[PDB]
Amino acid sequence: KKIAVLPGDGIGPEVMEAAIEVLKAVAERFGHEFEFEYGLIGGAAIDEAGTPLPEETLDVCRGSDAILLGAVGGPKWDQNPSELRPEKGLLGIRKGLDLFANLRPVKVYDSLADASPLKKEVIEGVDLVIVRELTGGLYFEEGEEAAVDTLLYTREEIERIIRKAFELALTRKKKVTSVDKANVLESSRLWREVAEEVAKEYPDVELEHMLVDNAAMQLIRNPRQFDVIVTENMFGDILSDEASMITGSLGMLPSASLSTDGLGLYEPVHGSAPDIAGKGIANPLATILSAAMMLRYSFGLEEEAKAIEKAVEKVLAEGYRTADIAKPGGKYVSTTEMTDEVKAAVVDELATSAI
Amino acid sequence: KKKIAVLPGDGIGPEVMEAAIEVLKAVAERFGHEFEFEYGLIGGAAIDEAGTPLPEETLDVCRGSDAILLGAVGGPKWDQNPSELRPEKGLLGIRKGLDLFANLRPVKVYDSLADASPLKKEVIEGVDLVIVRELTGGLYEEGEEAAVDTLLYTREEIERIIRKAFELALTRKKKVTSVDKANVLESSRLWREVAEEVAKEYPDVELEHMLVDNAAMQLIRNPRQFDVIVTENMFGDILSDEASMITGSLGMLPSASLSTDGLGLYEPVHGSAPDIAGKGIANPLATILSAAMMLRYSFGLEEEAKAIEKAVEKVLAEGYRTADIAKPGGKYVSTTEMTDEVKAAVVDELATSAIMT
Repeated sequence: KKIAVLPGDGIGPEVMEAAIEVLKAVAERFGHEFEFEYGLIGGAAIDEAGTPLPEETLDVCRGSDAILLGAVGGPKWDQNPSELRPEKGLLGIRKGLDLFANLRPVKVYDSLADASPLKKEVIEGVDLVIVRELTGGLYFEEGEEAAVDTLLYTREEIERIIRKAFELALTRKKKVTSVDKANVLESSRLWREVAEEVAKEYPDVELEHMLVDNAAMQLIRNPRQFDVIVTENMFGDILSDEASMITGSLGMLPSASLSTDGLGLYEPVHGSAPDIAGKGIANPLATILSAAMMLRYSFGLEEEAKAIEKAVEKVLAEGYRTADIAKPGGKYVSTTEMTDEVKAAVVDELATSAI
Repeated sequence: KKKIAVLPGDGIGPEVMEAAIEVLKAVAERFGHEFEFEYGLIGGAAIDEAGTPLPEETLDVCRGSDAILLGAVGGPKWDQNPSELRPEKGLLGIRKGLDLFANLRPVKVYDSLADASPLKKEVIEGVDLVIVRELTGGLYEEGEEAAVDTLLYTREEIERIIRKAFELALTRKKKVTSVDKANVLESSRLWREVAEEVAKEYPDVELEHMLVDNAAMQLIRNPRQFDVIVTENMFGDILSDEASMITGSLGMLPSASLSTDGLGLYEPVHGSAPDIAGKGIANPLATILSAAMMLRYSFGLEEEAKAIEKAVEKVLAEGYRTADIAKPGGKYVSTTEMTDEVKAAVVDELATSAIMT
């Protein structure tokens, strides 16, 4: 099984090395090994060569069973962008790879039910996933006296995504919140109809319709009501970023993006935090937890996945924190500390231990 | 002698309306002036009592007035049998009707209630912010194979909305957060351009640009940062609704909407709440606080506004709470026991001596 690793820049290279370290450990214990191929992306791909996303690399992803991405973006490329070169990169990966589904899981750790800006009374039990359409809806001269944007969805597109939403619900709490603005948007009338059409092929799953703005109130008022939420390209952008606050440190969260044909790209939701890069103290868990995702959805290796979720779970229950999830004043570990500890947790949950 | 269009509607609309009305009726007496109140049918009560969800007759009356107060619309009766041609949403029929462009949803948390919200007290205690929302532009056959929505913005629409935003920031904390998607949206590339260009006209107001996805985060991680938020139709709808939670309950929240010429419609953000209609448990403060902004914006009467606002602030500081702002097991009051208590706080705040003076 061949894997596409792309650290990028900032702490990208750091949290990537961290992820791969945890990864390697689990596979050597489990029988199989992996071939790793390395590629530039964004700032590193703008420097050492031409485009934010080189052809030279795009194909290495294409010839590989999964992709691990770190981060991109920086000050260096904030002034002197050209608005065609600064970071993403990512779009280009998305469109270049026919990735249609975005999967952002949010399960709050008991360990951590006090990190959020929200009250522990509300965040304690939440474990939900936002499933986001990536191909349709919006997107894909100073002085103009007017501007236009076209929101275009196809019935294929919607159907393709809502199905993933039900597939996932089946492995979870068998409930799908479908979020549309169907009291105003042509595309949303379509969405909700596509929705009820599929509801029928999974009679054992609850489908509810939620208006996009309600959704936003309920994500802070009562995220425990949610299992799976499926939504259109823009909304998903907004709701992901909102739901992300439920847990508090973007440093926890992982994301997967999946292709029409089942190719995967896995990455941490957190940006590049370029200040902190080089001082070995970025929280490696998200990228780590991401490789767990990869394990699950790219290769069906469920146990090798649970192995990490189970590990990470404990290390935090021990009360290990990195900078970001540390209480104020609380003691915190470095990246390799965190890393090495997560390793330790897996070996100990893979034992003999008679006597 | 200044005319007011009054639009109760359904659910608890009339309930809360009648509340807000009394408070208003009082202040005027204490203050000399008096108000004429023409009553109108709207929503379900217009579908029932005369055919159309928004009779032209009423529309005409809103036109011949100086300000509009609306309660709420919606209910099971027309949740089924909608037609999507009359589901008690002539609320839009009013937006376009009198060319409302500016929606204002203020959010300032009473310390009484820093623990009434889903968000931690630490985070929500300072906040006092307005989301200003563009109402005219932007967004807006089973079996079909595809769908399209056009998002249309004209430079005028935007100039106008970014203006009332700065105009407001001046009377507040001189900050404006312009919220767009300038990295993917065409309408937003234009949006920014207009705000940069208007900001030059106000060098004593801070301009910041913020992407919407961020904004959604920032509203819950650090809502204190915000003074004025100005944004587009859809974004503004989502962000409004997200930030509503920061106070906690909707029963606490007023909204105004303005026209080009400056006609005003003040309504509570909270919905029909059909389940508790007639049962005098509804929180009338929002609707009241709305009639307050009405005094401010539609009639320049700043003291009469401050009169209501602080009167309300008191009744909270005291310990009064209705069903929705009560922590559980704590005691709450009825609509009228809420209304009356507020009426009292206007008279004693119109006390004018300190064993002295």
